[PDB]
Amino acid sequence: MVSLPRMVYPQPKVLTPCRKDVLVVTPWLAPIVWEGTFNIDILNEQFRLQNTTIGLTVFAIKKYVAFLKLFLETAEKHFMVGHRVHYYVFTDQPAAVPRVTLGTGRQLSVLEVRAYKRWQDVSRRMEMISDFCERRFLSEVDYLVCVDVDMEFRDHVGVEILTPLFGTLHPGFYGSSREAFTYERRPQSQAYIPKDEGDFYYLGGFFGGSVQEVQRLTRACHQAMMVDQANGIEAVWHDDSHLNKYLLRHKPTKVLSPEYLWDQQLLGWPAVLRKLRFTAVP
Repeated sequence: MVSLPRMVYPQPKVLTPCRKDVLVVTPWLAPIVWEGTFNIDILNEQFRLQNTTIGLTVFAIKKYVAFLKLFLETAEKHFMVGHRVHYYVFTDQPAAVPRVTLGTGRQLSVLEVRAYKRWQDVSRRMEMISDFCERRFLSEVDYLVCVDVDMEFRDHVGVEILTPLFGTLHPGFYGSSREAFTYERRPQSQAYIPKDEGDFYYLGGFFGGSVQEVQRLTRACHQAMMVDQANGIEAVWHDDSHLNKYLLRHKPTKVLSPEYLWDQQLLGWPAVLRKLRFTAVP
């Protein structure tokens, strides 16, 4: 890691917090990323000096192919602009992937997959990431970001998210007590979390990390789903139950605020959200 250049920016103020209305660091000292916590100029330099490549994965099966055009057009405007980006679009319909114009240093790969009926079959989602694609991802990108396709970017989503392992706060539960979280509560499931455990409720629509960490996570969740299946049990919220168990026991190195996964139709635009970056599409 070579030196940063001279840069002129406002001095950070030790006795003035950036945000006093929200928690900006976890008890395991991982930053919680809200608008006003970061200087993007500094972070962009740090990441550009490493020639960072970010992989973005989306599964668009059956009718979900319809969401690709807005998803990708808005990612071009808002997602890691200035950095190398590789989109990985997993789909049962290669021909229905729209031809979207990409900025320089950005590429898109279409990966054909079979469509499956049962939700357990559906989740090569945890499979696909680690198995057919593991070597390719290690060769092609530095970080992997895994998102839902029925979304659009509306504001900056950049290198402030990048870290070995990140999850995103469920926008419906960020103010909730742990008792209210919809974790898997049956002890017979591998995703089980009791009422007196839990940091946050993470939503599986936006997670990521280094390739290695994302692979570990996906390998672990896949194995846990397989064990539940053999025991005749399905976790209450499927992928997200297992994701929450994983991130309980392997703390993320950054947590993203609900700015990064929002639904404006369901939740409005509260004062605590200064920006709505990645949102559900009505």
